[PDB]
Amino acid sequence: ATPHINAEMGDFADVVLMPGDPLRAKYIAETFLEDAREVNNVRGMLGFTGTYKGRKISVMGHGMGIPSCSIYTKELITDFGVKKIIRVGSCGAVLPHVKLRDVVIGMGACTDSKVNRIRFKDHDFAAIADFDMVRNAVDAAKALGIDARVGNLFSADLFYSPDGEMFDVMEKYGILGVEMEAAGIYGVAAEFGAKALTICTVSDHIRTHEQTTAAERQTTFNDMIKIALESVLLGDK
Amino acid sequence: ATPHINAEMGDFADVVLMPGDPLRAKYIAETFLEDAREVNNVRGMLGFTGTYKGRKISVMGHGMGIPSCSIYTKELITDFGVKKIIRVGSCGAVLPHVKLRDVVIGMGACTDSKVNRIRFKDHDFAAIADFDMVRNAVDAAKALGIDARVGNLFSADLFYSPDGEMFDVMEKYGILGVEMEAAGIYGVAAEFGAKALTICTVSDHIRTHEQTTAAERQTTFNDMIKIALESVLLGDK
Amino acid sequence: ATPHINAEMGDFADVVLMPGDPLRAKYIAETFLEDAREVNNVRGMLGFTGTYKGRKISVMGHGMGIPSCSIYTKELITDFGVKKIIRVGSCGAVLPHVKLRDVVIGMGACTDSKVNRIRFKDHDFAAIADFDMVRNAVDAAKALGIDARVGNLFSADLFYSPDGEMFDVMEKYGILGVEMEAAGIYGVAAEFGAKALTICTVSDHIRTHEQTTAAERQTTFNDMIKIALESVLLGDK
Amino acid sequence: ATPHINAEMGDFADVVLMPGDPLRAKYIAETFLEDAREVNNVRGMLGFTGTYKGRKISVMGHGMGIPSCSIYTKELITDFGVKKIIRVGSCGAVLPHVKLRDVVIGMGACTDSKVNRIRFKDHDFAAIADFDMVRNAVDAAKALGIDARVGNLFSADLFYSPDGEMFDVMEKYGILGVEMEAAGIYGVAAEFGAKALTICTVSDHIRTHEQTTAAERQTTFNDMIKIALESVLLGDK
Amino acid sequence: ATPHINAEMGDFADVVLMPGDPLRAKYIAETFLEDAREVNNVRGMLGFTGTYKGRKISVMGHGMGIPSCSIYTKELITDFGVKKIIRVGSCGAVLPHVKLRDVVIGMGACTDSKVNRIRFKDHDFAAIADFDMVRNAVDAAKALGIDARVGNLFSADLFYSPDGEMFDVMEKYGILGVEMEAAGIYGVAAEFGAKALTICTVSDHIRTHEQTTAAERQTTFNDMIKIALESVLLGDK
Amino acid sequence: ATPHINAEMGDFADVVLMPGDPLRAKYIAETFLEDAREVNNVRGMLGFTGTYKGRKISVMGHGMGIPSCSIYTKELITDFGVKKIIRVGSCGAVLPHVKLRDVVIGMGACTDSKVNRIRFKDHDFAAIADFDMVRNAVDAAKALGIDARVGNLFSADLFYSPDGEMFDVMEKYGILGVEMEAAGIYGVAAEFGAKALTICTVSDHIRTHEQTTAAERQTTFNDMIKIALESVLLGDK
Repeated sequence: ATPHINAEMGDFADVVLMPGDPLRAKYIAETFLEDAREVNNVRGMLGFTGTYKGRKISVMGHGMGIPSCSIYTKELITDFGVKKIIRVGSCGAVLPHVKLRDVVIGMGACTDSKVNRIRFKDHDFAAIADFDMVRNAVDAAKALGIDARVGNLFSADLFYSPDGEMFDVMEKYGILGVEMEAAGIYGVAAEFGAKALTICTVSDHIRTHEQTTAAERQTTFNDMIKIALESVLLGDK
Repeated sequence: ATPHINAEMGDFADVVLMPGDPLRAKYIAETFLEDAREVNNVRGMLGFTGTYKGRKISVMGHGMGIPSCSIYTKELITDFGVKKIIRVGSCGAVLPHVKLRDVVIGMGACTDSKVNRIRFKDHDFAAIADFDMVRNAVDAAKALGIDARVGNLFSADLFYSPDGEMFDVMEKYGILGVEMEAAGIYGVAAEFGAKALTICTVSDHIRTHEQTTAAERQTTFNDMIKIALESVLLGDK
Repeated sequence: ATPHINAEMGDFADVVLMPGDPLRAKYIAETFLEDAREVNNVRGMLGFTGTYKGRKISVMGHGMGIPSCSIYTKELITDFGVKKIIRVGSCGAVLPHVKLRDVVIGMGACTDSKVNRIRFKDHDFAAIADFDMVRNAVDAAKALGIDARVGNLFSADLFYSPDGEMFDVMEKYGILGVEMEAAGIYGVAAEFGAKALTICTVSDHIRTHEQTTAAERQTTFNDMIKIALESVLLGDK
Repeated sequence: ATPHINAEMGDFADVVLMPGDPLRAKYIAETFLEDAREVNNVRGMLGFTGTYKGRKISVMGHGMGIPSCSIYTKELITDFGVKKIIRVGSCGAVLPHVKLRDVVIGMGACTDSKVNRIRFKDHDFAAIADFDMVRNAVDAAKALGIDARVGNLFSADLFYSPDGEMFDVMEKYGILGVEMEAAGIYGVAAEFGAKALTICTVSDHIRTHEQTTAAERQTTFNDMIKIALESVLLGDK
Repeated sequence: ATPHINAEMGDFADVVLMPGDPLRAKYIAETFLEDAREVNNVRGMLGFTGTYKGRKISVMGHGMGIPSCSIYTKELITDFGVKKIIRVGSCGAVLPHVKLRDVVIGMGACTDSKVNRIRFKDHDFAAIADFDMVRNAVDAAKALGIDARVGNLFSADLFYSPDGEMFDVMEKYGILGVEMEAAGIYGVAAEFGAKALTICTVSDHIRTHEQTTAAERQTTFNDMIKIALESVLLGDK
Repeated sequence: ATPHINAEMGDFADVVLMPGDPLRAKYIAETFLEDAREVNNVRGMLGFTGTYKGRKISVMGHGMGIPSCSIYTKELITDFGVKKIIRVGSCGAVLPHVKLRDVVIGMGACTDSKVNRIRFKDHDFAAIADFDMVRNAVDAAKALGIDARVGNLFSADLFYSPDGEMFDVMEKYGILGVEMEAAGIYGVAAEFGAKALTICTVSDHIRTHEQTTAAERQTTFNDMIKIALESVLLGDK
């Protein structure tokens, strides 16, 4: 066991899907995985392990923010033999052409966190996903008839930022989605020699706003999970 | 409602106790509060409101890390009229004389987060608690026969820090406990004009280690909550 | 003797009150201390030792700015056995409700100095007073019928700032007074294992021109000194 | 003409390959392009335009370092209608398993330059390549039977670093090659709304002395150029 | 009058020599100036105006540290018509071949203060003296047969630095003397539109800790003053 | 030979003049030097050695930007016995009273590069020229009846800066010319133990954008070269 995961080596698959919302883990397990078994409950961060088309997959929420997801992803990698982490979540958009419910794949993640500067002697660490994982997700999306955008996310420490002007800067430099985890997950992946990818669906436009329905949201969430799961199978080849 | 709290103005008391572990909220409500009612369930962050010796109190977990607790504390203050937040949690000790199960009260909180530099034009914001809340907790502890230490916490972004030498620096400068939230809560309190306090019990010594029992841990957790609750009553005068 | 203090161990009390102006230290000794003798005059930085209600007390100027006061406080602590420093100064106010002549107690001090980043591995050190000293000062003020606000000071390196915009930021985050020393003294206290407190009277407002009389201002200054001295007597018990 | 390029719109193709050495751009044009004409010689920074398998292509040196290449890439993009830049260079390796002659594709580039912090409000901009360009290069390499590693470069400001310790850090975080330009070019591409990719061949190792033959090294260099050129043809489709 | 100087336009010469110690300003006035009158004593910061060889000259202490001297130099420049400031101070040496009592002229000044970053948008401002003044001092020293080195000073915020290793870096980069003011005075001169020079005498050795006689101190102190005063006369021609 | 210069000890004079443009080095060799021989052409970075009035002199381009010139100056110093580097460059003016074709001498150089912070433990290193060299250039200019201003340059990493407002700050602080090298050359001179000076001719105005004739360019270019060359002769005496 580790400080935040009451489990033993072997309880997790070598691939873990991670939503921020812990309630989604059980949903994913019941909706997409066969023969799922409970493998963690510490702090209510429920974790499950089962199979998707015969392939062992685990799912466990990561909580909000870089510090939270950094804890879970580190423990998974160092103590549970996890090789790949796929964060599946939502993001806010700043680009006019990026629309609600679009699927965005973070090949890179900008951040205003200090965690990577702490790792990288106060220089600029480019927080990046594993390239094959990115391409697997793009290909899996295309096979499902979904076109996904690939580029930079911005991983914010403050959901409520006092710096209103930063959204304009994000937009100028082509940021596709704003969330709060990717750069931290990518940093941990590099630190401990594993691979990661963050996929998000656009839940908000920080410009236009203009909302959606619960059924549309569930459909889109399901699409994202299908993409993530099918992408793993392509990665296995 | 707010993005992370499905409730309305009035559903929360003007004082909120916040553990990191969401499972503790329900425990606190059932163990210490009368007539408790459920007021939030979004993302499983259960929130309750009831009374302690007639005084309205709410309890809701804040999740791990500065970004997570910054979201909840902000929403509580700006949308739910919350005036005081008391984080109640655990910390790791670096000072030899600070012992397992000691109660520590963070009058200040150091941090390696960038969130306060972002707020404060890249200068040093001293992240501090409300003084009366600190003194109320000290006095409430003394009335319960518990001596509490008052000083600086260190609010870490990385539970698993690559900088081993930082613990020595923390120790040199008198840091009483290491946790992951106080500086962020204090920053939000200052940003939105409210008051906050972080109280922690020492769960680990990052030096000696040397563990405890489950019964001892529960007793100590109960002591901390009693301190927090009684401290509120002193604050009311 | 030390490089900036021509005195020997025993010449100072274990508590030293410190105004910025050495002429003001002579004022304090003459006005409040019995049997006061000058114990330093190097660089004109007058220091005195005498008694207050039978208690040995010293008072000595610290000069203007963090680097100046850091020299004197360090030397007192490491070479003259000084355990407590109480800065007694003036500050400017930025908050509408903070008025000329208010007494402000710096439980914390923000700063644009780099000195604490230098001490603390480029992270945020919360420069704090000693809690018991703060409480003693609050209680002494109450006994004298004086209101005292407890919160953050801002210790500035530049009395004449190019960044007028920083005053709006201090106001936003609730800074009670602007001065030039507290964060430096609190950093020295932490570094060398002593205790400190800064008390100021508001001598100026950013907006402004409320003004008072010389007699009233000098009365309030004296009240600050009485609070400081009486706080020592409470600590002793 | 621009301040550093004496040419007119149309003189360049919409894709430009860029080695650091202008003598190497002449080499590439002579070796791989048909009907190549020199289109720039300002400051000796030779640029050429010709065809590869009937496709219009340009090649031009970028000089050494982020500031030099930032000038040329900006001017090409804003004044010569250039849509894609492919840097073709050499890099040093720090990872044991990365060998002399390996082909490295910089999906991201780390850096100790301040240029992106200047662009991005002092936060972390993940300097990334264009994903489709990365995929085109990976696919072209595969068609040529060449292995290509995709990951982070480190773009250094100082070829002769005082900080020997930074190489251990790059190695720890998995950097595939050290060069001097990629992060700068990726920053320009993002700023001015174009697309870029850096491909390097490993010319040196930190440890070391594996060595090869001139013929083999030059063969691998040519393979990098073929990968670059063929990647364009794949993008066109 | 200004907030720290009780005097009026005309009371100061257009050139002011400034040691850190007000008592030294007094010594300089008594020893070198004719018809010297005291023009300030606010905060004990003695200032005098007299003549040297018929030339009107002032001398006034500036206290210790960048924040202190920044106050006095600013006020002199903006409110007393002062055109040139010549700091005449002491410094500690780090270079083995720099000896006690050596005269050093700071054409530039390094610093660990944040003040110039605050002025210069967090970039590197090279804090430099006025060239004509440097040259005047060099020539005067030559006419007096006094040796003088020209180069970089380092202006420290912490006389008692916790970073002993930085002295190795100063030594590496050829720093001639460590003092606490020059870089701030140079930044004020630039901000407020005047001219400045810092001359120091090596009063201690940071490595050897070695010693001097009372007689030696102020005959060399005298050499520094003579250089400063004669340099003004050259500048006048 | 070194990695960027194919030559041997003795091929270069102990003084090297360096423009950014290799073609200008060629022009200088042909115009000012007798018996000039080409000693390098690696990367097209032409270098020549000849005599000026019997004095052995070299001239070689250093390319654009701090990283480029840092490579060449280092190699010359460590492997070719070069004692003095004189940059002879162009710059853009920000001050209204600085005119096209004005000659500026950088006694200091500000910068937005991180290179000196990397050298100087993230403090402010004042990047300064050798004083004797500055004085030699001033005197030579006077003997030639050529006006020359002495002061700060600013060495930019981005010729195309996204921060237009910084030019207001440079203007405020009296920056004489904006170029891209001086601060890096000065940092190399200090690191590797040689001497350096940057002289520039104002080739454009950053505000007016105004214009010059071909004839005007290189007669003033010529004035700069004459100053540099004659300054060496003075230094030799």
